[PDB]
Order: sequence, then C-alpha cells, then structure tokens
Amino acid sequence: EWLVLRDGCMHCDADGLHSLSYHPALNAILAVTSRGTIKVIDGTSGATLQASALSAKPGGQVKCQYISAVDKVIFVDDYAVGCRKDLNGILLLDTALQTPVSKQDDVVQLELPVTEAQQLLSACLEKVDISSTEGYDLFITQLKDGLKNTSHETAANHKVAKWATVTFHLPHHVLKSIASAIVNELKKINQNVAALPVASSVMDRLSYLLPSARPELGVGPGRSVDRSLMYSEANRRETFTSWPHVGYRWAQPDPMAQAGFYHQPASSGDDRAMCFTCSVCLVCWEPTDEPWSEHERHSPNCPFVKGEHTQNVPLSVTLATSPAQFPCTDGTDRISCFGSGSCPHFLAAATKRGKICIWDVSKLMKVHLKFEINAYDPAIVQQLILSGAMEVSLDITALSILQQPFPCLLAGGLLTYKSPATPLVRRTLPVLLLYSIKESDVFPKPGTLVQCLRLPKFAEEENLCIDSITPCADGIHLLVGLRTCPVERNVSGGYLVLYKMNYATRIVTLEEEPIKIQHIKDPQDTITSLILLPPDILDNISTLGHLVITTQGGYVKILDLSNFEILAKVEPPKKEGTEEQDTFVSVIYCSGTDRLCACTKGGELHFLQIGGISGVDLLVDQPFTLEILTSLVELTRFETLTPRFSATVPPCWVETRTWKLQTDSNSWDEHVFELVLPKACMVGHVDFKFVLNSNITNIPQIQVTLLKNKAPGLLRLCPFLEDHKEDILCGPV
Ligand SMILES: [Zn+2]
Repeated sequence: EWLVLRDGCMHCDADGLHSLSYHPALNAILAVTSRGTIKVIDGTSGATLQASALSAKPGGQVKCQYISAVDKVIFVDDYAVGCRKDLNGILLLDTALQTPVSKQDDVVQLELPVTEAQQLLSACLEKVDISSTEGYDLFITQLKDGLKNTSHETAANHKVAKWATVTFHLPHHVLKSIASAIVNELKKINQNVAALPVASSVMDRLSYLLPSARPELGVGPGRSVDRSLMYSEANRRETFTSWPHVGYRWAQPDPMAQAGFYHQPASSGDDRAMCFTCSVCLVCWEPTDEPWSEHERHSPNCPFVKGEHTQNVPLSVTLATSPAQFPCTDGTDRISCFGSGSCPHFLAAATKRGKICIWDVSKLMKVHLKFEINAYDPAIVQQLILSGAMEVSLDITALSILQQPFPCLLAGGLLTYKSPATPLVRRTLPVLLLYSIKESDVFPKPGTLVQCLRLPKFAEEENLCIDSITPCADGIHLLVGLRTCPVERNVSGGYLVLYKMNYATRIVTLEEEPIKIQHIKDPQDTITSLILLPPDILDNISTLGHLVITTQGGYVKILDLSNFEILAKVEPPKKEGTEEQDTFVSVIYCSGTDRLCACTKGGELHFLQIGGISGVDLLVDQPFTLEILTSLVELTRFETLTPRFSATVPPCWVETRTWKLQTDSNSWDEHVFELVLPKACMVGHVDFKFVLNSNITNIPQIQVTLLKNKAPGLLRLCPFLEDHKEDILCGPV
C-alpha cells in the first residue's frame, strides 16, 4: 500500500472545473472552468495569476492541453484550435482562439503587456505627435484607461501585474495606420526608444491576423522587396527557401536570418543577403562566417550590433500572437477530438464528418496536411467482413501520432454499420487507423491507410469507444483507455489495452496481439482522465512508471503500468456546507509543488503529495586506502546541466543563459530572479557571472543572496531577506 499525503486545498472558482493543464516553465496551472474561462494560477505561493476568455464564441467547450516537448499550449473549442506559448514570462491568452478576420474594418482585440503599453504612452505623449492620424484619440483614451486600471494592481503583486494585459477593441485598419504612423514618426527623428519594436510587433501581429493584408513573397531576380513588409523575422527567414548553402555550418537560414538579413539574389544560385535596416552589400558567404560577427565587422553602425531598439519583430511575439486556424477552409465543421502522441511536434484536428487537418505548430503556424477520411476503405471493408447496399459511418474519438521512420497519425475510429440480425441493427466497432504524414521527397502516399488495427471482442460486445490514447514513457508501449459510448446488463467502466509498437518495417505500426488487457468491472470507476509519473521522482520485467487516473465518482487511482494493480487510492473530498462528493474530474502533475493537482466537482484544487539517520555504511570510518580516496575524488566532480532549465527575470532585463540590464528605476531597490530546475536532482552549485559598467570609479556595495523557494500552502539584513531568513540556503555575500 502506497501512502498519499493531503495537506489542504485551495479555492479557484465557484463555477466548477472540468479539465486541468499545467505549464512547467512558468509553474502555472491553467484550470479550465465549466463556463469556458481559463484561470491561470501560480504554483509557488497559491496566489492566482490571471483569468482569460480566449476571445472565443460564448458557450463553447474550451479544452486546454500542454506539450512540454515543444513547450506549447493547445486550446480546442467546437470551432477552431489555437496554439500559444510563453512571451516574456507571461501567456497571451486573451486572443488565443481569435478567429482571423476577412476585412480591414473588422474590430480586432489587441492584448498588450504593461511595459510595452507604458512605453507606447510615453512616446505618444512626449516624443511622437500623431494627432492627425485616424483613430488616435480612441487609442489614446483606451491606453490611458488600461494603464490607469493596471497601475493599481502593479504595486500589489508583480507577477499578477505582468500577467495583466490591456485589451484594445479597435478596428484593424485604424490600428495598422496608427502603428505605421508611430513607426514613421520614430524613424524620422532617429530616436531609438522601446516603443518602436513594440509598435512593429503590434503591426506585424495585426498583419498576421488578417490574411487579406498578406501579399505574396516576391523572391526573385530583378525585383526589389518591400522593406516595410520585411520588418517581420518570419518573412526574412522565409526568403531563404532557395538557399543553395543550407549544408554550411554557419550559413544556415535560421541562425543567419535572426540577425536581420533577407535573401535578395541577383540570379539563381547566389548567396546575396542584405540587411533590412542598414542594407549592407554582402556576397560570397563562407561556412565559417558567423552572422553576428559578420554583421559587426561589415556594419558596426547597425543598431542590431549595438543592441539598440529597432523596428525588428521577434519570432516569439508572432508565435505568441498567432491566430487560430480552422481545420477546414469552410470553417463550419465541429472538431470531434484532438491530442498528441510520441511525436507531438505536429498537431492533429479531426472533424465529425471525417476530415483531418494536421498543422506544424513546432514551426510557424501553417497548413501542413489536410485530407478527408473515407469510411469505405478496402482494409476497413475486409475488417468489417471479418467481424461478421452497405452503409458505414466512421467517427474519430481520439487522435495520436506515433513515431520511433517517418511519423504516422493514429486515429481511434468508431464504425457504425447496419447489419442483419442473426430488421437491420446498427452495430458499432472501434478500430485504429494509421495514416501517412510525411510527404514524398512503393512508399504509401499521404492520406492513405497504413494499418487497420482491429480491437478485441469485448470492445465490440460492449459497444465501447476509444476514449484516450497515450504513448507510455518508455516509447515502446502504448495505452488505450476505453469507455461506454452513449446511445443517441453489467455496466463497465472501460478497458485499459496496452499494445506493443512495431518497428520491423520503415513505417511505425502496431501489433495485433495486445500485450495487456485490464478490465474496469466497477461502473462507478469509469476513467475520465489519466497522467503518467516519471520514475525518477521515485528515485529521490522493468517497471513502466505509475499512472494516475480520475474516476466518475472522484476516486483518484494510482496504479503501476506493468500490471494495472491499485497501488494508491485517494477518496474524493466532501463539498463545503454539505456531505456531497466533490468528485475529481481532472488531474495533472505540478513539478513546483511536486504534487498531483486535481480539480474537484465544485471547482476546488487539491494537491496530493507522494512519498513519506543510522544503519548506513559511511565513507569516513574506513582506512585511507587508495581506492576509497579515488572514489571520493571521482564523486566530488561536477557536471553541466542539460537540457535548459527554467527561469524568469524582472522585465528590466532583456535578452547557460544571459541578459542585459536596461536603465529602469521602477524597481531599482530589489531584484528577484526565480529559477526552477527541470528535475529535482543533486544540486552541485550555481555560477553567477556579471559584467559591470565601464565607467565605474568606486567599488559598489551590492549583495546577491540565494534562497530556497518556499512551497505554497495547500549590520542588519534587508527586509525581504528578513522575511525569508529561516529558509535561507546561501550567502549573504
Ligand atoms: Zn545591418
């Protein structure tokens, strides 16, 4: 029996909670309410960060999911799918599911942070005179009221202030004209202020939200490009599609495009890349030519070399302000299911009519594949023949992508067909369909069937439907959780089918024989949501980790993935003011709290903790032999952390990680940087490198102190350190 500790609970909303999602970089829980709003809560102190409505249609069923492999958040409604990511430590969730407009006069929602809005207001009131521009008074008044509402919350909590964004409701063409006027007015005065890149990013986001204001990229000889259209980084890196030197080490499109260069070739096959700010003539590129060093040498007066603020638009701002594309061009079909698998770089979306669109959300948001599933495939036909005019209706209920060898799409389909009774009866059968993803550069064509896996007899007998598909942490096994499909005896709670992936051929396939079948004989224990726990947390036939599932009645079950035996049981809490069951609906894992965070029926959040000195052979009492001292010395070495950790800084610092400080006196007295490791392991040390001012004539009395971040509740030192003096772990130095 495994021990689970309960140390309290928190109240998020009184409207209830349905699904949960956790962002590991910002330690933020994105709880999904039953009314469609997304409530972002911090995971370090219990103080809620923000609330969002995603600018979607009212009454829509918002479903939010997170991917840590690509570090992107997917929001799926009944209409469209939106992709978001972190931007300067906050998530721009106000316009996450914004439908792209078709005309210039449509009112668009423009969400902006606090420092950007303050710089825009300071420029418009001090350095920029744009009173002749259309819509100037409305934008000025909206900026003023947004800043005057934000400044009250600014002095209370810094993280809630940074998460708070001002949403302007203005027409698209008016905002575009205002931003163009700001860019021109700041360009004619030759002043390098912070409002210029803000306005450039704003106008690039507005141009990206409207496909009608996106002219075609005219990359060709004898034709100049539009520099104002080339202010975006994505267009500059798109211009290198015909680059003949992709195989070069440093002359690659992605590292060389971010320096502010675009391909303007005079012929077909050359390497002429011009800057979009200083217009430096560069030819005969070399594989050893570092882009930053070449831009510094050939143009030291370029503001990118000095780091000054230009009209550049970073790709992170465009990705954080990307629109929500519909799975079809008609935009009227409703999405039945979504998800991600062992290759989550591509995002799949299937409609109820049988059309699947796959987007490359890992790269820039574009159309990657679009096809329609035909239910009358020969493999489906012969599987239905082996099961027993001809009418077949196929509906997808789960989506996954499996990869070890190009990736393939796994769709969990349900086939309903009229069969004679041995009057016609509509029988349902769940199957798995494999479709090709990667296009051709006799291999199968994309959009065609690869493997038609047939589920065993109990799925057809009980009319079960494929509820969830999840690849295991090993990468060699796959789990399918079923449930009773409602119709428009002994009721079962579903089945857990563990399959083995097949990599015998060049295409990712599965095996017909299931490697494990587990039954849920209790109808009350119907599986609603699942999560997988990494085994290294327990390190503080090989075992395949632990699986945490939520039931219909709210009983959280933690089971070993090898045999699906009930190891840990968590009863649902009781509602306040009564004896009703506050049944758990969804569960996620919070790394910052190191706890299972589960949402209740009443909207509460509960954190469950997993896990709970003599008799050791020490390394001291032994005699001083050579091997023991050698093992002690080999123990005391240090290694570099890989991959990248997580960290956030105050916005006065702009960007193994480095930053540059800007002269801001709003919070000059204190600076708090937060660090979250990707995994709790053996802490060696932290290296803190600094470069000071060149005009320093006196030794500064400035101290840096490391502190253990406190877990949230479920000569005299500085007062902030006095507040956390007991839990200190380094310094003062
Ligand atoms: Zn330049």
